[PDB]
Amino acid sequence: PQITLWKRPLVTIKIGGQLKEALLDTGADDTVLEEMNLPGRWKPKMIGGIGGFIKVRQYDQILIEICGHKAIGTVLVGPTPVNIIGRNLLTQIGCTLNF
Amino acid sequence: PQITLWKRPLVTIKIGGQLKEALLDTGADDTVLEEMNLPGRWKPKMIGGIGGFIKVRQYDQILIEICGHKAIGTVLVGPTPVNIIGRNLLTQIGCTLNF
Ligand SMILES: CCC(CC)CN(C[C@@H](O)[C@H](Cc1cc(F)cc(F)c1)NC(=O)O[C@H]1CO[C@H]2OCC[C@H]21)S(=O)(=O)c1ccc([C@H](C)O)cc1
Repeated sequence: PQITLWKRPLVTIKIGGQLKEALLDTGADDTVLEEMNLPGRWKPKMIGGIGGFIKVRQYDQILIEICGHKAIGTVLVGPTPVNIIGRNLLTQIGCTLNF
Repeated sequence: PQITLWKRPLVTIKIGGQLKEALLDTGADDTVLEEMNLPGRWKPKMIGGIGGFIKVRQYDQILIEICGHKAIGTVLVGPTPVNIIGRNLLTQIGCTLNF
């Protein structure tokens, strides 16, 4: 689908057997999700934004269905205000910007 | 133009007679730029993202030529790590997400 930007580009995702809403964020290099249990091992990581830095758990090879499009990649879980789908996953579903 | 997301969607912008590179950020509702000298009056405002909040200077009806497309709107000026073109201006140049 084509999405206009007059409202927040939120989409439904299926991850870890849970349904959530996430923001397709072209300004984010990485996918960051609010707290959950992504099954398997992780490695501590620190990520930064406009306001400073937050501590997240880095989970690799996580399956995520973004509006029915399947993708596996690194997913960081931590105190983000909002779920954000980053460019690591957006490339996999073939998402593009169009003026 | 159509832009794939395998790299950061960086574009050149012209603002206040200054040439800069900015990030097409669908996750940003408003435009926020690193410190610069933008002519006119301003009003303090606080905006938040990952890691917390920053205090920015709000400017209204500012002209910006983004990748050859002109747009007028509010631009927030403050300690952002990266220049970001938000949805307030992305809609004027006709930007859409397509996957
Ligand atoms: C969840 C945050 C999101 C929603 C709550 C809001 N943000 C948008 C998002 O696109 C940022 C862009 C970004 C890119 C960057 F290189 C440096 C930055 F500081 C910010 N990306 C981000 O934080 O990404 C994280 C994960 O990926 C990594 O790479 C990059 C940083 C790391 S915002 O910029 O705070 C923002 C902008 C405008 C407004 C106006 C006033 O409405 C409000 C808030």
